[PDB]
Amino acid sequence: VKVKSLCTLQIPEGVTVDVKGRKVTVTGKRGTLTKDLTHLQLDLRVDKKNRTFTVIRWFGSKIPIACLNTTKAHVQNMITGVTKGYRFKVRCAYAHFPINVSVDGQNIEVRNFLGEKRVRRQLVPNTVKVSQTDPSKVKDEIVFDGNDLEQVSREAAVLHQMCLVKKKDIRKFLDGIYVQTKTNIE
RNA sequence: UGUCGAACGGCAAGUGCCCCGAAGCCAUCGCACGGUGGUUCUCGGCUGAACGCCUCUAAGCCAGAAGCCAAUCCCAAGACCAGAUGCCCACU
Ligand SMILES: [K+]
Ligand SMILES: [K+]
Ligand SMILES: [Mg+2]
Ligand SMILES: [Mg+2]
Ligand SMILES: [Mg+2]
Ligand SMILES: [Mg+2]
Ligand SMILES: [Mg+2]
Ligand SMILES: [Mg+2]
Ligand SMILES: [Mg+2]
Ligand code: NA
Repeated sequence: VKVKSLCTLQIPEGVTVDVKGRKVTVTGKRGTLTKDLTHLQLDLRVDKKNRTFTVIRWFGSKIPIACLNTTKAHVQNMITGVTKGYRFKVRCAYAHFPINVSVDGQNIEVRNFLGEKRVRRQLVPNTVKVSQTDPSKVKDEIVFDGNDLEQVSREAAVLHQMCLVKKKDIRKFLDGIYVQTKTNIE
């Protein structure tokens, strides 16, 4: 067992990170995020004067140590979520039947996927903003916006997995909704 | 057919026999009704290290089968209900 293993992260000026009982609260501009990490059993420290976040595993083998970088990635993702945000742009790809997508409030409706009469409905949580790009700029583009990377990516994946092609050769029937670009709001 | 003399009324033939026949029982041979949510499988994914890259997995999440569990349905306190009540009596 390695006696001490640690990971370090620089904290920007406009964000504050608070740690208490393995519960991380990252609060910059544009909002605040909270991550429950009570399942990890690590030692989390924040030096506010030096703007550093440190996670330490004491007497760890490979399995406990591998969670150090995972915690660092999660805290980093929260930081860029509260500073710049997350924006996912997904595209509707079709061969013959156009994919008609309607976005009203927090509800997405997909019709005419491969000519099916069934309507595919999805309810986006209020923490993720959904919008449709005007067709003149980009054709068949849905944009998901939020501060939580996991919430934003889950919403895009949920939409993508709704329009799966069944009982067909997927190498030839490439119709679906795929996320094209992943960027930041600011 | 026999029989009380005939007619009437019947009666015998272990319901004489034939037709129709209510009530009741009864036929997918007739008619009525047969519903709601979760936990997971397999699998597909998200985030993501180990291993600066990568990766559904290692810690975390999402979606998810006629399986499984509960609701609904049937019996139901030896499941000993200090559940709620109506009248007496007992205690007071
Ligand atoms: K006879
Ligand atoms: K008859
Ligand atoms: Mg076929
Ligand atoms: Mg007779
Ligand atoms: Mg005689
Ligand atoms: Mg019957
Ligand atoms: Mg999986
Ligand atoms: Mg099931
Ligand atoms: Mg009872
Ligand atoms: Na990945």
